[PDB]
Amino acid sequence: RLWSAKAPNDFNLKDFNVGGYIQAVLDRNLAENISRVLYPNDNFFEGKELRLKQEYFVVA
Amino acid sequence: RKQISVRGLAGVENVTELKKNFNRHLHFTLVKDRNVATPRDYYFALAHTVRDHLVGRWIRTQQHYYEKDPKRIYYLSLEFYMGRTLQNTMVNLALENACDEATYQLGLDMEELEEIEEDAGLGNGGLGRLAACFLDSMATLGLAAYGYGIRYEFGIFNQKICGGWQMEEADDWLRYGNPWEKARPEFTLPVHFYGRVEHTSQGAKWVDTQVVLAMPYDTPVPGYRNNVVNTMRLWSAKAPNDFNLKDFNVGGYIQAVLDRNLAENISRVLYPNDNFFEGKELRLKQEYFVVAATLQDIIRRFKSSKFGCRDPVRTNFDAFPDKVAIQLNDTHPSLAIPELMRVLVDLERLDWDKAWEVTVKTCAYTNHTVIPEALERWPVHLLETLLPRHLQIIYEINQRFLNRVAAAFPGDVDRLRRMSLVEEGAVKRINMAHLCIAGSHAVNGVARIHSEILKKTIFKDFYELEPHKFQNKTNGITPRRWLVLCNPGLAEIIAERIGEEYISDLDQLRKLLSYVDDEAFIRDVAKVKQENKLKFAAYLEREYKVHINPNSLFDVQVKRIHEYKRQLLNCLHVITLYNRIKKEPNKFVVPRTVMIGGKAAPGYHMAKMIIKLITAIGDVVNHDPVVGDRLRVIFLENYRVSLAEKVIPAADLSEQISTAGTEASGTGNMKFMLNGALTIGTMDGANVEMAEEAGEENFFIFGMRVEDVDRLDQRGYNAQEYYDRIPELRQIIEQLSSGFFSPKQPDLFKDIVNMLMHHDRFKVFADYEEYVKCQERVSALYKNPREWTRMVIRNIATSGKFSSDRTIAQYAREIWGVEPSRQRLPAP
Amino acid sequence: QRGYNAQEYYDRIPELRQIIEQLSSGFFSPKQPDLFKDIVNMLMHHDRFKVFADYEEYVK
Ligand SMILES: *Cc1c(COP(=O)(O)O)cnc(C)c1O
Repeated sequence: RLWSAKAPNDFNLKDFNVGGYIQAVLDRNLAENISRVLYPNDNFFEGKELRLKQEYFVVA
Repeated sequence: RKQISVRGLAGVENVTELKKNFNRHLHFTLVKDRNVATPRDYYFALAHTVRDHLVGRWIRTQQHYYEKDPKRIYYLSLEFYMGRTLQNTMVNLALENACDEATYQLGLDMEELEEIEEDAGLGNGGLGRLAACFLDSMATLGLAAYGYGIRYEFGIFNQKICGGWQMEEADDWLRYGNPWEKARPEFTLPVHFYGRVEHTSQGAKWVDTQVVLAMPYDTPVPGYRNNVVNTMRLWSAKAPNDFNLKDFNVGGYIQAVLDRNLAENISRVLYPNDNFFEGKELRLKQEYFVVAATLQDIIRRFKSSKFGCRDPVRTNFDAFPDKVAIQLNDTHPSLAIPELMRVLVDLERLDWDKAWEVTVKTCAYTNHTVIPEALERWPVHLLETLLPRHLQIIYEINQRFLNRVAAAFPGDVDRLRRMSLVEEGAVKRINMAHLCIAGSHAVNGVARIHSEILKKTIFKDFYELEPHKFQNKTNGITPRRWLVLCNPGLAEIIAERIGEEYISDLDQLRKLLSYVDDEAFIRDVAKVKQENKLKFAAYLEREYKVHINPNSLFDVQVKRIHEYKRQLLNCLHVITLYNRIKKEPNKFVVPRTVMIGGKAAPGYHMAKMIIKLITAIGDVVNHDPVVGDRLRVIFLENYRVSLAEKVIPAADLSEQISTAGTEASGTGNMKFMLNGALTIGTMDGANVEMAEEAGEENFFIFGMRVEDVDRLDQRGYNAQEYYDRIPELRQIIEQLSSGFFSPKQPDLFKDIVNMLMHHDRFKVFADYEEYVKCQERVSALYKNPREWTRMVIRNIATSGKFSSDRTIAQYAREIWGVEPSRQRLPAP
Repeated sequence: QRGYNAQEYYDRIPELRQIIEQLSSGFFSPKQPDLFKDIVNMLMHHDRFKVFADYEEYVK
């Protein structure tokens, strides 16, 4: 059983944050890309906040 | 190789094999079991066990259209209001009773499972309902048609009422997969946005564009027991997914996130017309997208259904009008006309005047406005950035068209500034309506008084310069969805007298006229209307709640909540009946259940103040102890195709009250008629033809007619001058603004009292006496059940002019130039 | 309290008749005649601020 990330697609009115603003065009994207790219260890270029986001994703 | 064959699969139409084919899918397709399954599971499972039977014939039809290479008719539209597919697919293929018996011996309930399907989140109202009606007749008339449109991931919002106020939830009707579609990745296509026009010596080119991928999704559409099942190719945008380096551009900024969200939400949302908030780049972005991934799939088809062979002129488009017809439902495909011209002149290379007769012979436009401002108009600056080659084209079309125009009316110059494609002025714009007519051969309106008012005012100077174009095809309804599956009890007795024949050509229903006086027929029509009403009382408590009294006159108005459709008139007479019942209590009122339904439109403030006026009226009248069941006002929630399949069969009177001369036709109109209800209406839209088929004497017409709407305008309507005559109007207005209907916010409905009183763009108050007059005539005759039912019999035996099979045959024959057959065609 | 009907003055005053006239006819704009149709329909029909009512006593 494998997990793929999906962002809540509520973005044009949920929580009533929007209309006014989409910084959140990025929640759906650095989220959709927690599962796009593999990121293999003992290397990589800099202990990226994306990998800590993939591993606690797989776990939760 | 030849043993790879459809021939073999599926055995007998046996509950027997159907129970068995239902167990495979539950386990092998769903990978579910008995113990872990949901009703949603068993629906998906049944909906795959219909589907095997469904797709085998779609294989066979389309391959039968390869070999017999017919002309193809592409019904092109931004909105397919498709509704629900399990029962209509079971009844268009004969399965209902085998599936019914199957699931029943399998321990389950079908009417139950059927209810777990959710309306294909894919259209918004009129324009699209019609598409999905035209789509089913287009099948059933043997026609070679294709529906082409945008697959909307989340349709057009949901209506939830809270606080009395409308609230809009999102519909992610794609949330558990939609069984009916077969996602087609293999046939994706680039649509090119933005870019530059560089003129090579051999031609011009549209260089340096943004590309968006147009992936196809394919849904079958079966006809009524004839075996053609046609295609509905629907498109979803997908940005190119190379996002870290590709173009040797990034490692720097990612702005690039935005194509994968501004291409991505080209198919993520309906933007429904004659409104919206601002003629955004996104809607022009979407018109071109459904159009461009389609003229492309069109031509591609054209070159390959045995067509290197049906040449005989360098695969020429000489035989393209022969073998293709493109119908432009409203000015929403407006660009397939110049996208046709870019694709023939540049990419192939036909000369600019041989690529033209091909275009203008290959297209037709269906019009649906009557008040002109409403017509489409994109600012040219927009068109320049976004579709630059196309604005190159619409301009030379304009240069030629205005020169044909003077090749005909010399000296007139002032006509040229009216028949151009450009509206100079405030900010320069390209009036898509002219483009459509110019680029076409046939220009049909959708009702006789409508197709005439086009002809004579709106599109007048075109009428003059070319008569042959302008057609009509009044609007129509399909008897299979709107009689055989929504009202099988009314369906049943019409067949119990005159056999099923009618289903397939609705003029046989005129035979029903003769049983007007067979006393048994009459008790049967009302046995049925009592049956349908008492399922609705029931749904109206079980799944949402009130205390509907079965025996009341079911007053229903299901409209888009706009100001010109008048539910305010309708609210004023309920506040009026509420006052008589409260002034003198012991008097006989025929009790009514008034049910208004329809979605508002976000950002329409007035439309939202009305939905609240109605629910507020609802807490007073439905709670006040004097009034009993004598009245209830019910606001109907999240009105949509399956709800209407529920309400319309239980309606006794339906409120067609739009200001005379505002509507091209009305299709709900026809559903209520075929379904046993008196109509109460202004003379307008499609009322006129339904009055002339049924006879005025059976229709509850009233109010201002076009003539005297015009005339009130010349003297100038002053709502206070009617308010001044009529006491009860003052009684009810003064309750609105006294805060009678909103106890804790007094000045609340002030929004509506002022608008009514001084700024009424639509003459609510004018038609107030006459409206409550016809209504008393309605209440009066419902007191006489052999005669209400005797009227209903006249009104419904008269439905034939209103099946979409008629409308479509006149399309098929007079425009799409093909004769619509109705031959069974074979299958395994 | 009386409902300002604008077309009313329209009909006494021959001048005013004659100047709403010229505007929408297309007098004051022959390349775009229709143009001040807006203003016409504002004045003859939806005028909140009562232009035609203060005309004559102003002209005068
Ligand atoms: C048929 C139908 C329409 C048509 O409404 P009109 O009264 O013709 O404008 C729209 N919505 C639903 C749900 C329908 O069933």
